[PDB]
Parts: sequence; C-alpha cells; structure tokens
Amino acid sequence: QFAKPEDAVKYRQSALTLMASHFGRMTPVVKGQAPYDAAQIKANVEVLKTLSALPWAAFGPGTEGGDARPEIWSDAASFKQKQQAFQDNIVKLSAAADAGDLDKLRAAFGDVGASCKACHDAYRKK
Amino acid sequence: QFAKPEDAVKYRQSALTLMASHFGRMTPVVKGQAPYDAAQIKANVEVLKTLSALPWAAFGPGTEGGDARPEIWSDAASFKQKQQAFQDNIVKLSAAADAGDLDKLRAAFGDVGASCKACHDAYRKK
Ligand code: HEC
Ligand code: HEC
Repeated sequence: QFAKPEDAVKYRQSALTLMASHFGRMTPVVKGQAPYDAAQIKANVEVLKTLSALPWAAFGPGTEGGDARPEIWSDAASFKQKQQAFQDNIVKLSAAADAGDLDKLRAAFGDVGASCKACHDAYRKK
Repeated sequence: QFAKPEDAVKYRQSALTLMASHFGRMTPVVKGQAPYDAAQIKANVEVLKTLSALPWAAFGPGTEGGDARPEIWSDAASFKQKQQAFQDNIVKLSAAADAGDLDKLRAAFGDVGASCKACHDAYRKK
C-alpha cells in the first residue's frame, strides 16, 4: 500500500509510536502507582493487540530506511521469528488482561517489554 | 497518557497517519483498478474501525499544537459531533464490508471520505 519506501517507513514508525503509547501507558498500573480497573486494561490491551500486528507488513523488501538495520532483510527468517515471538507475548498479555489477573498482567508486561528490547538490540539503529 | 501536550500531538498525528493508510489503500479496490476480495477488505476495515476511534482522546484540553485549529477546543460540542459522525460513517463501511457488498462499499467509502474533508475544512490548519 506504499507508493515509495518512504511511505512504508512513515507507516511503521507511526504504528510503533502508537504501540509504544498503548504499552507504556500501563506502566503506572503494573507498578501500583495508578489503580487497576480490569475492564479499562482489557480494552486497552485489545487496542494493543490490533496495533502490534501492524508494523511488520511495512518492512517489505526494499523498504530500507529510518532506523531499521539492514539485517532485517538479510536475516528475514530471524526477523520473522522475533516479531512472531513478540506477538505471542502479546497473546499472553491479552490472556492476563481478559482474566483480570493483576499478577499475570505484571509478569506478561515484563515479558513483552523484554521482547521489545530484544528486537531493538538486533534490528534497530542506535 | 501524555507527559506533555507534544506527546498528544505526536500520538494523534500517528493515529491519523495510520487511518489514512488503511482508508486510502482501498481506493483502487473501490474503483475496480484492483480486485475485490471480500475477506481482505473485511479484515482491513476492522483495523480501520479500531484506528478510527483513537485520535479523539489525544485532543484533550490544553493539547493545542500541530495543525489543529483552536476551534477544536472553543467549539467542543461541534467537534465531538463531527468525530461521532465520522465514526458512524465508519460503522456503515464496516457493515458494507461485513456483508461483502461492493456497491454498498463504494457508497460508504465516499461518505467516509466526505466526513474526513468536512472535519478538515473546519478544524485543520492549511
Ligand atoms: C522487532 C521485531 C521489533 C519489536 C518486537 C519491537 N520493535 Fe520497536 N522498532 C523496531 C524497529 C526496526 C524500529 C525502527 C523502525 C524504523 O524504520 O525507523 C523500531 C522503532 C520503534 C520506535 C520509534 C518509532 C519512530 O517514531 O520512529 C518506538 C517508539 C518503538 N519501536 C517502540 C517499541 C515498543 C514499545 C515495543 C514493544 C511493545 C517495540 N517497539 C517492539 C523493531 C521492533
Ligand atoms: C475531525 C473530526 C477529523 C476527522 C473526521 C478526520 N480528521 Fe484528519 N485531521 C484532523 C485534524 C484536526 C488534524 C490535525 C492534527 C494535528 O494535531 O496536527 C488532522 C490531520 C490528518 C492527517 C495528518 C497527520 C500528520 O501526519 O500530521 C492525516 C493524514 C489525516 N488527518 C487524514 C484523515 C483521513 C484520511 C480521515 C478520514 C478517514 C480523517 N483524517 C478524518 C481532523 C480530522
């Protein structure tokens, strides 16, 4: 859906920006600094779930740019694995949120955060 | 969820960017320049539906910035109506897409596009 590689870069950066917001805005809740409303968190994680599927289709072949490292494309199998795993960690978070289980929420949130960092260490320019 | 008004501006612009992509990428399909796969379009409109609810919460009080006109905040009732209407036009599009009805899809797509322009004429800086 992108006329030029620039448009794919713009898309993925926007998607990752929204993900970051929908993930990070839960940080105070996980830490107990803000109250836990199970229904609020369930709805937010549903949005996160939808958003977390979007960036990967905008790293199509030839869409080098931004702060993407070229290894995303020279090591495609490995990159796919990392996004697939990340999305599996999101499923765990959805399950926690759907169950209304604050302990499972905290644990799953940490695993998601680690998955974010893991990809960035391999595939995002500093 | 925004530490500073700048962060709300960044959020809404990102959300509107993704909306624009998920809406505009259907243009060739509506025109018959690209094939109509009912299931593909149903899934895309589902993403559009989720995205189309997101920008409005990032125009909270005091989040002046970007290309938002100040009338968004001096005329809050009217702005709410325009986003509510826009989202109702999205419901019509979802219904078309869920029914797999290309004629209803074309018509609803045009109405959505008109709703985009209507808000921009009133509330977005040139
Ligand atoms: C690889 C499988 C990734 C996972 C998982 C996550 N991110 Fe990431 N992120 C990745 C890349 C390759 C890039 C660079 C994209 C580019 O073309 O520039 C990014 C970037 C971000 C950004 C910056 C976006 C921008 O405004 O330019 C943010 C805010 C970001 N990523 C956040 C983020 C979070 C919170 C994640 C887990 C919830 C996460 N990303 C996962 C690659 C990958
Ligand atoms: C008011 C109810 C709006 C509706 C409906 C739509 N948009 Fe809009 N849009 C609106 C504002 C006030 C702004 C400026 C936001 C700011 O703070 O800068 C915008 C902006 C856009 C943008 C640019 C985003 C960016 O990268 O800076 C795009 C691409 C955009 N809008 C597209 C768009 C489409 C396709 C719409 C219907 C599907 C649509 N918008 C509706 C206000 C409103």
